[PDB]
Amino acid sequence: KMIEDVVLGEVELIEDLGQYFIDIEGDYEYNVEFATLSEVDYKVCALYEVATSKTYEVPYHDKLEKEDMKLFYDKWLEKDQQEETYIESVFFVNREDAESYIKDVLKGKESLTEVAAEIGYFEL
Repeated sequence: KMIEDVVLGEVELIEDLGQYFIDIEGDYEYNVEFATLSEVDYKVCALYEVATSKTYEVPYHDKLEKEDMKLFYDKWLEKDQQEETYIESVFFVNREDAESYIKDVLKGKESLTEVAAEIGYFEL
């Protein structure tokens, strides 16, 4: 298996490299599963973190339409900032492996619109 045990160091800096959306559920209130890619600088080396989270009961209270997705994004972020949504992390020595993990294992997309389209809220 490809996963090993590591004991991490003292974090100097964390840089968010992007958010990737994995799933959208619901028809009135929405759940949004997502992953965050970060570069974590320790005293002596850096690792890439892929952190999976899930936000529940985003009170968007409207049918999803492609032209409205910034509205949906804002509502999601507003809900996500209110409560603890972190689930788990996998760390990577190199960034290409972390992005491959997001893309082909988690099936994360770079936007909510892409996920909503593949689920079937609308076509793209």
